[PDB]
Amino acid sequence: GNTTSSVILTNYMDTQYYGEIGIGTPPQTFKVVFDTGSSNVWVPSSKCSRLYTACVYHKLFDASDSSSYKHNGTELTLRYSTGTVSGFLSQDIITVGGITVTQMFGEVTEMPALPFMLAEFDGVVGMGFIEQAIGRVTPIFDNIISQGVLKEDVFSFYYNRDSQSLGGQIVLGGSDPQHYEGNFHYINLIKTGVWQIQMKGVSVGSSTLLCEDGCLALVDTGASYISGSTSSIEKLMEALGAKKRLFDYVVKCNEGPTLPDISFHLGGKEYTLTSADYVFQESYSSKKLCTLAIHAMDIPPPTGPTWALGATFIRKFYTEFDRRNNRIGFALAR
Ligand SMILES: CC(C)CNC(=O)[C@@H](C[C@H](O)[C@@H]1COCc2cccc(c2)[C@@H](c2ccccc2)NC(=O)c2cc(cc(N(C)S(C)(=O)=O)c2)C(=O)N1)C(C)C
Ligand code: NA
Ligand code: NA
Repeated sequence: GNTTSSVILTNYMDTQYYGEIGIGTPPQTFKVVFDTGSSNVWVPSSKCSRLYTACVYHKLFDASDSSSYKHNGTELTLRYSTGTVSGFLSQDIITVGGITVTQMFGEVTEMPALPFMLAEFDGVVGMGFIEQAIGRVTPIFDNIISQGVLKEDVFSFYYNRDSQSLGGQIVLGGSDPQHYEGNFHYINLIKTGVWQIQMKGVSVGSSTLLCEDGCLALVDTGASYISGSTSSIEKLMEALGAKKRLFDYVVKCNEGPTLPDISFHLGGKEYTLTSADYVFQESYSSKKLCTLAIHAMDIPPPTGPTWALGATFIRKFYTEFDRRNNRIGFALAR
């Protein structure tokens, strides 16, 4: 086709980038994260027990209010690396950036307080491949391609720096040159089915201290930060003189601006983050601790061990996900 469509995103505190979808007739509106690390769409259900406080605090889909709803009812559990939801499958009409698609999605009835009480958004729209879809449900992007309206079988992400201001943007069917400069450089996927590419090395300061034999990088728009395996991150954090707290790593705030660059060697280009890119520079006090936008995440094989490049990375590098050519392109965001 000749359609390019955009989804405007809200940036909450540089950690949560989400947009709006409409489900049902008349539309029921949901805030959702668009997640290349997964392939299922789900929103909280009206059938969720209110003993789940996340369900008291989020928007709930009510099938009883939708004339276009089609019952299915198959049970669905979605295990993410950092949390789990469970519910049942349903079909309805979904509008996303002006495109309307008939979609099977999860109505979530079990929604843990962590992390969901902490989330500004209600649900998740997976932008991965069918290979990673739980219950073999056709992912939304596949459904949209089937309409033959998009100019290209690609989608792109722009995540802005926090703040009038656009929080971010997804382009379905292309890229937006207003939000990048220079040229795209592409890396082939290791294989169709996962948004994951080969990484040649990771250097901290100048020295490929890390990933010396090569490693994997999963480009994850549904993750706020950059992560590596526990052992890689242990090495990385030693180099930074960072202290491991419970869920994150910290540095004295005054030391923040002087931490070294971290570079990611992807397909022949070096992608360099400076300390301003990966430190949440709250104050510059030596009496305060500043959190790093780098975590440990251990993904079991076949997918892992893998690094994940989340919002920290994408904020600096506009990212295009090309399904036609099974590749990811990066360009310098603006
Ligand atoms: C069946 C499989 C195909 C499922 N796929 C997966 O599990 C993939 C992870 C998903 O992208 C998942 C989506 O959450 C989507 C989602 C749902 C709810 C909340 C959030 C993200 C949000 C969050 C957490 C806490 C408070 C506020 C927001 N989380 C985050 O920012 C967040 C989310 C994740 C990881 C981190 N890191 C550890 S990180 C950034 O260092 O790499 C941070 C994650 O598992 N993100 C991995 C394979 C990479
Ligand atoms: Na708490
Ligand atoms: Na927490």
